[PDB]
Amino acid sequence: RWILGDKFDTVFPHKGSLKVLWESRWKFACSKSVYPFHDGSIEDFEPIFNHLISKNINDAASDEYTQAFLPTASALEEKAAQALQAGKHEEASNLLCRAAVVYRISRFPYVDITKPNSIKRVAFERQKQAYLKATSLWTQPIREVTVPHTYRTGNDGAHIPIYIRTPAGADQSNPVPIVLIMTGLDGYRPDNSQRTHEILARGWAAVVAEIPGTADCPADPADPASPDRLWDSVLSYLDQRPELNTAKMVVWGLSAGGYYAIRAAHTHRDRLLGAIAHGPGCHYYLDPEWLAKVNDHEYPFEITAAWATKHGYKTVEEFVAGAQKKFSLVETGIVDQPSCRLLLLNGVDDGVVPIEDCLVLFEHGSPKEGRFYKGLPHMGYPNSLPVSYEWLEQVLAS
Repeated sequence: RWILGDKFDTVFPHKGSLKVLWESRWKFACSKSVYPFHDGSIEDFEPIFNHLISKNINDAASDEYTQAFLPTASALEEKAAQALQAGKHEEASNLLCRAAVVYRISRFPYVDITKPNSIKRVAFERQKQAYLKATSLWTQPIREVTVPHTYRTGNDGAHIPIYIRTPAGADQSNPVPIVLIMTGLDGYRPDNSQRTHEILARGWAAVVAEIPGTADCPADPADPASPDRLWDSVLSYLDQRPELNTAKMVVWGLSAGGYYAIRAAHTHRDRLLGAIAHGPGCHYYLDPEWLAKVNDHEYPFEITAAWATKHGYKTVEEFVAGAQKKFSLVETGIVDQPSCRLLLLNGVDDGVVPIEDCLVLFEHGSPKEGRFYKGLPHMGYPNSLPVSYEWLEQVLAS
């Protein structure tokens, strides 16, 4: 029934097995310092996973998982403090970034927005402190701004914390183009260092914002219109920043963020030059037949429980029963209007969100742009990264 084909029915070997996840995929991702271990070091993680494997800890959602990481993170923070005392700012920055990645993996896959005392929430708070300390030592530092949510209605929160990083020389005399990153289910505002490096290297500002039902996003997760109000507040803030050119602005949605990049490409088409949706869902990812097997594929742990919470559902049963008709950009008719240029990037063999969620968008509204990677799973990494920048260069060309 799916382009994924027979692999749809494959039970992936790492399912319910942190040992297999580590030994077959994550050890190598960590070794290579690529997602989700970007900015990280194997020396920090090998001892932690050896501990988790020896204790037969498999449930990432358990406190036994999260607490295994915390002493290592603390040790790196103290090493950074010692480095900083000796005036070794580069070493201190690198150590704090390493602590941030340890916190990041400790809170994989999802900070429960309904559990403010959860150890994963504690880990995320410590990650943000360590990350801001690390990036304060950068020549072009990442600054946090709490954007007042002027467009808030109903159950929306009051505050939108975003990261902003501006290139050397960014001035009101010649305002710079903006790339706004919309983060995902397991990646939040501190998880995008290399993207900010690449954006700044091309003379652009990087802005990072979390999506509804995640991290510190104030958007009502249960209101499908809540992201529209969120981007109204964020874009209106960026409009008033003298050194940022909102006339040359592209949105970049990562994984769960892809949905929001697609949506904003339609809802905010007159305020964006372009959108990139990286491994996006928009319709078929919420199909009950797809949700029936989504936990058996390449995502490191069970995803449906996290998805239920992120979509504002009190139970997984309600999510599976109701989500598609409520949130599908196809079912709700969001796709039946024009959009700014929209680049769709994914692996054809995505088992997290179906490649059909890219393909369906060519049958609605404006022409879409796409590159889909044969035989590759969710996000199509590493192949899908370089083309992102080639496209951004074309769209933001002077």
